[PDB]
Amino acid sequence: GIDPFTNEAASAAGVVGGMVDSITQAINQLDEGPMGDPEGSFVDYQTTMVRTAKAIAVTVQEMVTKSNTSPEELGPLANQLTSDYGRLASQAKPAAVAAENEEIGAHIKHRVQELGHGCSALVTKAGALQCSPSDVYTKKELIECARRVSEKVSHVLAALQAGNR
Repeated sequence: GIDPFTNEAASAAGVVGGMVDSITQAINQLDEGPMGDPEGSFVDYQTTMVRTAKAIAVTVQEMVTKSNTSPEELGPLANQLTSDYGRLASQAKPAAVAAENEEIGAHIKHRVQELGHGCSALVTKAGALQCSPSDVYTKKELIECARRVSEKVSHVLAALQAGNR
């Protein structure tokens, strides 16, 4: 029928949990290798990935900011960082395989790994921060995590231009 979604209490955890495992999964899936069968040239996937990277960058830069004012806004942003990263982790495989050089594809995949470790840490910190928005240490760790993510975005972006345009 109309199909309503009664999201009462939580699916499993009210804070950021569960999808953090997805980020770790995204790390492992890339460690495996590229997907293959690119629909376009490396430049097409390049331009796609750099856009999504800038997209996660604005999220992480928002999270570092919002943690000071709005600790409950960290959850939806952690969700956004998680989702956009999930898309990047999907786009990274066709990008790596579209490269005419293993060192280039390996350069891309490893940078998304950089993001994976940071993204994972940021979202799990946001979860723990929402559990106790008052805890300065958890918030500080999140700020650290956010910085690490934003830093790695630059490394990801720079990895792309070294490939086939």
